[PDB]
Amino acid sequence: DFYVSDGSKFISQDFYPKFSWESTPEYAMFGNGASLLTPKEVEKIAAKTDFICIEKNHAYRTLEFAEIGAREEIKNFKAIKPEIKALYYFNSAYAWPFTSYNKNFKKNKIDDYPELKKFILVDKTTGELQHRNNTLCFDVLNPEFRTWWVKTVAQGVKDSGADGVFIDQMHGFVWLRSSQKEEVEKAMGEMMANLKAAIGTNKILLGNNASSVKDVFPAIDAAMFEHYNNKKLSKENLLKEWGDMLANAKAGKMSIFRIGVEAEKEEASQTLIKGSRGESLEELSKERLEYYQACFLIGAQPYSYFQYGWGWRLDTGPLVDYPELQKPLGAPKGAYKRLHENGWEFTREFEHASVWVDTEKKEAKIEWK
Repeated sequence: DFYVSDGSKFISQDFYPKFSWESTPEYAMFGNGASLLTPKEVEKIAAKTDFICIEKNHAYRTLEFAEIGAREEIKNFKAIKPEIKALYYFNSAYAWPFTSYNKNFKKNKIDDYPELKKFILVDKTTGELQHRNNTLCFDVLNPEFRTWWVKTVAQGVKDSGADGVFIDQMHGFVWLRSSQKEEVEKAMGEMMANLKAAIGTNKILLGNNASSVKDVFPAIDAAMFEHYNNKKLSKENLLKEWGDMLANAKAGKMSIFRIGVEAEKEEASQTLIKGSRGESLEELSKERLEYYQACFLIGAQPYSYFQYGWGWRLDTGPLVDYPELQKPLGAPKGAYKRLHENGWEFTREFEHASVWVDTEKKEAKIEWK
């Protein structure tokens, strides 16, 4: 059903990804800086999802540039599953130097490209470029950067053949110029609208954490809830996000409800390193799947999708067998119910499942029919 949880109907556009309530709708987003996906790995992802996104550095160590890695996976996935949608990635804020477009944003090259260096925020006290681990910061207030950036994102979508682009970061480093908050907010909304215009009319623009970003919302076809800290996972914020998923639905937009269990900062993953940390995170994702699956299902709308794992890499979720995500679900039988008044237990029913979740005590049961 295209029915929204308030009885209104969803009106998809022709260029949206495939959607069905047959099992839990899934979005996969991943990269491996080391290499491209093997034959069998493309098959595993493709049988899991009709809607995927290639990450910021994919295969750039072996194909030189991340948009080439993207291009390889668009080709590979479209070959086996023609109806799949594959999104490119680009950050509006951090000048990650993994594409050809951003290759000069490093300490060794940037002084050789003064025209690109003027796009970056400078520390006023030292006169040095601001950075985070030597990754530089775009300045959305600079109109010349915004023009470059839109043209640059369009280039990467066109070269990779992707069906759209995931745009990461909405904040424009407002904390570095908080007196100019309203200007930054407006400038980022203007960037995103100009990008939507420059992109082909069949391209999906996904704004990360943009569902409530007032100036960016009108530009995007899709938004992600990234759940990157415990505040985003709080019982109060989840309640709000189910409301935001409804509003996204009513506006004709797609929602990605993303959970990575590394954001829990659980105690089991305390002082662990390398593969031992990955083993613990995998085992936590398995133990937590029913809870987080239930959290998505309480707010799920048409053209909303679930992404699960413990990171952003090929090896942190996309290749993991979560059999509950393959169980028959069916169309929701209306909107979730708040069990109580003031309590944090919520239920909802689907054709082939019953869902209960307690977002205070962090418990769930999905009864499969």
